[PDB]
Amino acid sequence: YISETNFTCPVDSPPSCETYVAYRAQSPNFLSLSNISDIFNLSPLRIAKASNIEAEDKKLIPDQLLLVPVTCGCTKNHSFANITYSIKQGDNFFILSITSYQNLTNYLEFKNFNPNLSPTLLPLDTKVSVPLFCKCPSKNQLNKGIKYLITYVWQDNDNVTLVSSKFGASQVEMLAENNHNFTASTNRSVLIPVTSLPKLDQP
Ligand SMILES: *[C@@H]1O[C@H](CO)[C@@H](O[C@@H]2O[C@H](CO)[C@@H](O[C@@H]3O[C@H](CO)[C@@H](O)[C@H](O[C@H]4O[C@H](CO)[C@@H](O)[C@H](O)[C@@H]4O)[C@@H]3O)[C@H](O)[C@H]2NC(C)=O)[C@H](O)[C@H]1NC(C)=O
Ligand SMILES: *[C@@H]1O[C@H](CO)[C@@H](O[C@@H]2O[C@H](CO)[C@@H](O[C@@H]3O[C@H](CO)[C@@H](O)[C@H](O)[C@@H]3O)[C@H](O)[C@H]2NC(C)=O)[C@H](O)[C@H]1NC(C)=O
Ligand SMILES: *[C@@H]1O[C@H](CO)[C@@H](O[C@@H]2O[C@H](CO)[C@@H](O)[C@H](O)[C@H]2NC(C)=O)[C@H](O)[C@H]1NC(C)=O
Ligand SMILES: *[C@@H]1O[C@H](CO)[C@@H](O[C@@H]2O[C@H](CO)[C@@H](O)[C@H](O)[C@H]2NC(C)=O)[C@H](O)[C@H]1NC(C)=O
Ligand SMILES: *[C@@H]1O[C@H](CO)[C@@H](O)[C@H](O)[C@H]1NC(C)=O
Ligand SMILES: *[C@@H]1O[C@H](CO)[C@@H](O)[C@H](O)[C@H]1NC(C)=O
Repeated sequence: YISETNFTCPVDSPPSCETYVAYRAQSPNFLSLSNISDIFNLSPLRIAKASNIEAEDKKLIPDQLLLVPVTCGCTKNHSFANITYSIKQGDNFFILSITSYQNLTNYLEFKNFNPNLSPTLLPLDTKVSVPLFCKCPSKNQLNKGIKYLITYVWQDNDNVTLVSSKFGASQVEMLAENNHNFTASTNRSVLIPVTSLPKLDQP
């Protein structure tokens, strides 16, 4: 569980909020909003309206950035988004972590979220609980403009200026929530504190 960002719950705030998760359209199997919505249990309209997308049915581009609505809850001082998912042929907790859910979750947390189920083999159409990293804003963050801490998987050769510009987030606010140089969080989930849902650049 190497990730230089603490997803621990808030002491100041409520323990159950509504926030967003940053998803990237993926190469073979995740180029439509309907396909991405199938693993988050919601309509592709909500994803389109959150990602600031005009055409809901418009095919997506690899590494196109989306925003997925999510309900963040606190479980054992740690906060996750409990998401139900039906097992398909060839699925396992590990592969789901690094492909379908693109490193917005751990195999370890995925496993601990389903302690009585098996990670490697599991029958078809059996439902599992995918835990996605998220966090509710501290009351000190709620005092200022901050209303969402958006979960974002730090990509390779990303930087603070680039990320904060896409989301319209304050860098100092961003680094206060993470407190690291982002030198060891590649393909790991970090937090973008925004004041409002950003208008993304879309084709
Ligand atoms: C989530 O984060 C994980 C890191 O924890 C990240 O894992 C990476 O996945 C890719 C793809 O599965 C791995 O890339 C492979 O690297 C090996 C050597 O390390 C290569 O041999 C592979 O080469 C090719 O193999 C095929 C031919 O046999 C080709 O047809 C194919 O196109 C491959 O290019 C391949 O490059 C990478 O090693 C891991 N890295 C780690 C540290 O595990 C994963 O990509 C992240 N997921 C997302 C969605 O971002
Ligand atoms: C959304 O996701 C689904 C599944 O995750 C994707 O379905 C896949 O679609 C391709 C073609 O688009 C299928 O390939 C086909 O294989 C059959 C043989 O089974 C062949 O006869 C066809 O000519 C074609 O090559 C693939 O099987 C299918 N996968 C599954 C599991 O059904 C779909 O493409 C995704 N769509 C988007 C927009 O991302
Ligand atoms: C994640 O959510 C699922 C439901 O969406 C939880 O499972 C349910 O738990 C209640 C509590 O008694 C049961 O009545 C339901 O039958 C369960 N549904 C199932 C198992 O599909 C699950 O407990 C949640 N996980 C965590 C870690 O909070
Ligand atoms: C983060 O994930 C990316 C894949 O999205 C990894 O990039 C791949 O790395 C392997 C090994 O060098 C190459 O064979 C692939 O061609 C790379 N994919 C590209 C360039 O699109 C990257 O290595 C991962 N980084 C970490 C730290 O895990
Ligand atoms: C969590 O906060 C503490 C306080 O310094 C420290 O362990 C670290 O900065 C954070 N954790 C990680 C994995 O960065
Ligand atoms: C973004 O930051 C990385 C280092 O984290 C750097 O290598 C890259 O050149 C930067 N890109 C831009 C456009 O400044």
